[PDB]
Amino acid sequence: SDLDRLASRAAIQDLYSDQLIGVDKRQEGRLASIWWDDAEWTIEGIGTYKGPEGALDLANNVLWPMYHETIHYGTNLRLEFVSADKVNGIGDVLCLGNLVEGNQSILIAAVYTNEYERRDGVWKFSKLNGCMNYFTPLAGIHFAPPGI
Amino acid sequence: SDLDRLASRAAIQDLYSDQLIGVDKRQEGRLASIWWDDAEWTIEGIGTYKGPEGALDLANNVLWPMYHETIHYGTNLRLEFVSADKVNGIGDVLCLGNLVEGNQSILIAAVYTNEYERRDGVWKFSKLNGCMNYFTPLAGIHFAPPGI
Amino acid sequence: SDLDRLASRAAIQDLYSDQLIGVDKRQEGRLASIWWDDAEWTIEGIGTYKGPEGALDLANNVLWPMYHETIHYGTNLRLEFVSADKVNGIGDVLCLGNLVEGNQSILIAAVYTNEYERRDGVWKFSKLNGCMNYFTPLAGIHFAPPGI
Repeated sequence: SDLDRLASRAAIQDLYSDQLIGVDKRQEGRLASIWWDDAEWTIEGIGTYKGPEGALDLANNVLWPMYHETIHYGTNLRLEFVSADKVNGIGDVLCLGNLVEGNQSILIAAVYTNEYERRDGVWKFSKLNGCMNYFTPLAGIHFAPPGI
Repeated sequence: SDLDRLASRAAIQDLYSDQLIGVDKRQEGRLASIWWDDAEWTIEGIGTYKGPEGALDLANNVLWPMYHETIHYGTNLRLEFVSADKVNGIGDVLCLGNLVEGNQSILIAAVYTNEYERRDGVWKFSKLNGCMNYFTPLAGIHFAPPGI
Repeated sequence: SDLDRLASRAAIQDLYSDQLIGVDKRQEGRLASIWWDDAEWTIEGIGTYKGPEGALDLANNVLWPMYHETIHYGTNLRLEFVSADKVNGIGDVLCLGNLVEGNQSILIAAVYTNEYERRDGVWKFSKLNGCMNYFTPLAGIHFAPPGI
């Protein structure tokens, strides 16, 4: 469980990246496969959804229909092993995006508070808790592609 | 190839960081040593350059002469092993900088699509593909050092 | 020292994250436990402080009383092993925050230049050197929580 330790770390960094990538590239597959069935994704000011079912439900009915596109930058994944099978973790995340509402470009700073769990040697999200530290629409800036 | 796996991961995260660092700190050495000779660096809206030769050619003739300075923030490196010797990968990258043109401060959000390859136990870039999601000059902000 | 290598890497990424987290979540514990006693934290334009004593002294007497809150995004941690016991490293870091002064929202781009050292199999900061590349107060933006 010292090699095994490094292995878990890897496993989870991919899970964390995959949470983010699956929201930005809107990939249902990637996104649904990271949650244990009793997992809870909570986003402050939205609500709690449970399981991959609920994860996909939030993606399709709230997140994706709210923003033309988003990009989440995830850093500082700081893990703490409670047992070789349960991990808690923080990440700071920066997100840029265009709201459908008013066609607005906005900046979210968030802190994600996580819980990971192993079952049959396989690692998945137990709980993800999103907390928005900053929500700031940018006055005289609109994020656009290079061809406008 | 389970320890060997973690090793490759490390190897590549350094390659990815080195791509970025070598553009921001303008270090020819660091930058030239990460490309296999038949590698292609493609940056949408600029062109494709092949090999370390071409990598250094773009650095000196387009990138560096265009910006007074840049800083690239690289996150979410998500690897997929196709064989113990070929890897595909995404990273989201945030870049801040001053264009020589109009002395403008600008923000690029990019997505990099990568291909890594091992030869004689050593890892290098096979293909890097840059795609700019956001190109936004900032209206009333100029990034400056603290001493202005 | 090939498994041992990957282990050190992990050890330090946590140290690096912990530097940042302990400044943003203002956690004295987390912050004090990462410095060898003869370590130097230098922040250009502020000064040098040495040891955990000095680290906590800067936190409580300069950093924390200057900003209502900060969030540091740390990426590109690029390590170089000088011996299996001394490492040098760069990281690029992005920081957002509200200054108490004028209740201003500002953006710091920094480059951190680090030195790590092992003693009795345990890894700690030897030297951290902060250099601010950008210090830019944002004209018509104030970072706020979502409830304002």
